[PDB]
Amino acid sequence: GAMEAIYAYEAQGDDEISIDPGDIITVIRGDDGSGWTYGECDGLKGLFPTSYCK
Repeated sequence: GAMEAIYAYEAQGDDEISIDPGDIITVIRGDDGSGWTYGECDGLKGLFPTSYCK
């Protein structure tokens, strides 16, 4: 499955990825209640905030 970024996020840690509006992000591990999804966009992989996407 995938998510589309609707807000920008700037990573704050080596395990996070920056996303920009319009990014299509493939979900690897969905949100487990933490507010973070683990996924990949054009091979960039890491955690990003679920609520910044749809």
